[PDB]
Amino acid sequence: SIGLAHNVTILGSGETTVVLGHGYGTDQSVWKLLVPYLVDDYKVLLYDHMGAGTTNPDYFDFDRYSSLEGYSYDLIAILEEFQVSKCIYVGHCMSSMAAAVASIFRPDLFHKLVMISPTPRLINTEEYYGGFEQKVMDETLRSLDENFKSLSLGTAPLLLACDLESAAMQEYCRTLFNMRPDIACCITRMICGLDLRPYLGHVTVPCHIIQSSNDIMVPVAVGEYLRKNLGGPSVVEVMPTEGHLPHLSMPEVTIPVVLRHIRQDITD
Repeated sequence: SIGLAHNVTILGSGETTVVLGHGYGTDQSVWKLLVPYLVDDYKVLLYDHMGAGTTNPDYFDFDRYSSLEGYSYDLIAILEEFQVSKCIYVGHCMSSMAAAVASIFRPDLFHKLVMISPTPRLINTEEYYGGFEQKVMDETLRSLDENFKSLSLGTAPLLLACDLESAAMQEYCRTLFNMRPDIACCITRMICGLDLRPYLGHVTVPCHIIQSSNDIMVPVAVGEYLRKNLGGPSVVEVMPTEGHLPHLSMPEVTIPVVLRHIRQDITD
């Protein structure tokens, strides 16, 4: 079953289901500090996206997972398998964008989207600043495969905004390097090539955008942009955190913020 292949875990109890979708380089273990604050009030569904190191490499389709849509379609199937409707979806980076795309096709499945550090496009254009220049990205990606570990280690302290020897770093690297190398490179290239901007106006479910004040992968203005271009109601909350995985590195600040967005609707 697709849910078995995605390591679906179900906990808690309640009329409303919260779905937790981890971001690049992590797995559902990233949510371990949030869960205790949900278990008494909600049913919670956790899953691993295909290609996480905890998933079977034989199920990784390099054609489907070279664009984000494959993840969105897979998300729908998982929610259907466990008969999940009008969920509160909480995602980090790519998973939040995957859910946003999914919600265009199946708005019935989503009550709201809570999005940690989302970005619809990394590469800069004349009109849009994503934080990365095409010609530099082209050089970096040309030698990505042979340099995956060294490039990833070398950048991770600034990506996470924490020291190379920190507990948060050790945890991130544990899951990042759990991915099979070819799979990791495929997912990395997919993220680097994202352009979800054409979808945004067609997203109508409520979106809660949670950002760090400084994130090398998400310029702070991307949050304000998300608000201006999403088709439904949205809220933007910039936190006094640094780093792209503030739920991992700064949970004392980030968990209370995430909880507020889960618990409090901006509609009805």
